[PDB]
Amino acid sequence: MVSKGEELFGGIVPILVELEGDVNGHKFSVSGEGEGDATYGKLTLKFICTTGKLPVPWPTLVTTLVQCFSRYPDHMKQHDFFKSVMPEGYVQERTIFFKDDGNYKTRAEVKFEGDTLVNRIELKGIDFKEDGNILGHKLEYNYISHNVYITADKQKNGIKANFKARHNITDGSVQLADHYQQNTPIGDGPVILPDNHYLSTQSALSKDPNEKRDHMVLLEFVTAAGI
Repeated sequence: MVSKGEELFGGIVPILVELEGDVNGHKFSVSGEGEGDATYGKLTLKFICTTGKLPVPWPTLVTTLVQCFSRYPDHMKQHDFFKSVMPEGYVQERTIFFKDDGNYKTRAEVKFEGDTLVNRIELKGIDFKEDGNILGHKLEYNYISHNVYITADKQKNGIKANFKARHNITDGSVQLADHYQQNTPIGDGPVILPDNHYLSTQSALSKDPNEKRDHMVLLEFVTAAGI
């Protein structure tokens, strides 16, 4: 049995991302486009800040800005919550705690609109230091790579995740971003609660040399593991 959910990701899927943000009263909007190929765990996206200069560093937004594109090994396909709820989708909520600084709280809906997988996000950041690493733009524009630890959340018919992102600071130090995540189904269909496992996640950040807007180009690979 391959499910409707799984079948929607058998080929290359167009992706749209729309984010509305407010961090310490700094409002901004981001739009993203590209495509995902779940067979290889592969995302290719370009994001634009449509309101001018982004007021936080681009690497702090990467995790917020579609885990339905992760590659689940065949022997782990019954543990893929993300595709099991498609096309109706899931709500994804996080709190992201920046060590010795503020926090993001995010709420997103991830679902199909026609053939296109959409991620609509609102982000609220509070308690940031004005000349801290985030509002002061002291984070390097590089890669990001860690494991995303997933566990079932039977009680809410969905899942939880936790992970630590460690952002390099321009002085050589590290800015920890401690993530707490919950995902729940939008619709009322079958409940696929996974065994404990993780997503091995990597992303390469780059710039389009022809682009004059504040922007980020992202190449991402994610593979499920641990079982």
